[PDB]
Amino acid sequence: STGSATTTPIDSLDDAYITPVQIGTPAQTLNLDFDTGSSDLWVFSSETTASEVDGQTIYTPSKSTTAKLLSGATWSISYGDGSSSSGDVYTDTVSVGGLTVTGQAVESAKKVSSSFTEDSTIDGLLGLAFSTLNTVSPTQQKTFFDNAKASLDSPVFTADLGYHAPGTYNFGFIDTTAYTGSITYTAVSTKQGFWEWTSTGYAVGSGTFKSTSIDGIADTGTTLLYLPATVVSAYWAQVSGAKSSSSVGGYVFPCSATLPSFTFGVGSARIVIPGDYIDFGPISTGSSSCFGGIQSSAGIGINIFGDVALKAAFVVFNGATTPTLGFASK
Repeated sequence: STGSATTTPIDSLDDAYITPVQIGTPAQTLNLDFDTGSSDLWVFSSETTASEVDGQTIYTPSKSTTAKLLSGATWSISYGDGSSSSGDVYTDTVSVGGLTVTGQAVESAKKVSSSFTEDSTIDGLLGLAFSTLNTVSPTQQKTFFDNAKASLDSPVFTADLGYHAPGTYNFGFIDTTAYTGSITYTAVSTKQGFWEWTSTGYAVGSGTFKSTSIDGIADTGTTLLYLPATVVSAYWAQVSGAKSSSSVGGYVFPCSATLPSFTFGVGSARIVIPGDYIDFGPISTGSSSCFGGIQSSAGIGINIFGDVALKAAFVVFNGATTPTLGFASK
């Protein structure tokens, strides 16, 4: 089997991407944030504290003939940005882009933090990291991908995120029309439960490539590119007037600037992030200070190849017995 679904930016900045997902019988379609940095499929629901729902579409298990309470199971998750959610668990039929999994754990939120409430466009998350990170207790649950894997034509999914435009998540096949040149594959460590890999270096604009190992995670659920302070300082030093602002929470730059590109290495291959992808616009409405899309990972504890990086590539998440990651230009 295979699946193919379009993923759409939630706003004009590509802050996140939503993908329609069918849950239950008859189908209830919710728009979920596919997150390769976590491993829980959770939804706003009829059980979510009413004051914490503001415009989201909810899953109502009592209206699904295939929903079953997973008795005694609870979940609770905290994300890198400080947001969180928790609740109980149902199993139900879940379909993405025509690919159906029966018996998928659907984690129903009883509580969500303010950032979730305030984002009316995101109805929940669909985790695509390794199932070892799944938070369901006392019986850990599998991700949608892990449940689907055996049925897939090939044990892979691909992320093809757009810049200010829709893109695609495919399951079970590699669309050879969706990228240019060849795909370069690189080793993955699953030791921390992430799609963790080592970039071979970077360049700023038209500058020389610096060969240096940068361990990080491919994370579709993180907006920006978070890299070591040395690398980030080298990038922003090429933008007149750019500075790190403790008050704002990272590097800012004059909105009148033209940003240089940023290149990262994948083996001997190179992925180029155009400068425009690094512009996250005014820090507040009407400001002439703009927020940068490359930020320091210092104090996160891990480097994160988030959407800024991933949307410059066609990315293969190869879930074979020995997982790997592939990157192609597009």
